[PDB]
Amino acid sequence: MTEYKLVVVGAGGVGKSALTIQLIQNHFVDEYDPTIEDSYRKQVVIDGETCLLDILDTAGQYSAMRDQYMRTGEGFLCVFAINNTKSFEDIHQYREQIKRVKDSDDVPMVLVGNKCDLAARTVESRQAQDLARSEGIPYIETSAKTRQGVEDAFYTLVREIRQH
Ligand SMILES: Nc1nc2c(ncn2[C@@H]2O[C@H](COP(=O)(O)OP(=O)(O)NP(=O)(O)O)[C@@H](O)[C@H]2O)c(=O)[nH]1
Ligand SMILES: [Mg+2]
Ligand SMILES: [Mg+2]
Repeated sequence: MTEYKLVVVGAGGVGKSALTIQLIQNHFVDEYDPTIEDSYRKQVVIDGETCLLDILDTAGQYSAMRDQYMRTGEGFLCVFAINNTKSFEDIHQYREQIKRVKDSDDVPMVLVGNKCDLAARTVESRQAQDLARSEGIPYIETSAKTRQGVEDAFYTLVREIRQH
């Protein structure tokens, strides 16, 4: 079957793992558990097509160790947290590193604003929007906790790969 090589990147603690675990294991981790590098492979049906999601869950903490997984990566979830301004700034750097490593500014990518269940927001949707719009990528807000937007985000990425 068709495989889609997805890579989840972003600053430490933004909820990259929680997002992936919600998608694959239908629950919210709700705990401290930093990632080194984890891989999930799940057979799904998206828009009637059987496919294998091969998802790489990466470290927000291993910078030269990033090139290799960006090289093979097919599409990228670029995650920040809407209560964490710094993480939104960092996500600029992730995108630039992906573009550089892959020698392309045409790599399938979704900008993800996670933790949208939290009231104490510090990153307005509008600024994330403008940034996404500027870069030619979709913007989707998620809550790994309530599952809001989680399938939207991952499936949109898959469709962005099919549309490439
Ligand atoms: N309220 C809320 N908390 C979330 C959400 N996603 C993750 N968290 C919480 O935020 C923390 C970080 O989650 P985690 O998934 O480990 O982040 P990460 O980006 O994978 N971290 P790392 O880069 O170190 O692997 C945990 O306490 C987790 O339960 C979310 O959507 N909402
Ligand atoms: Mg993690
Ligand atoms: Mg559930």
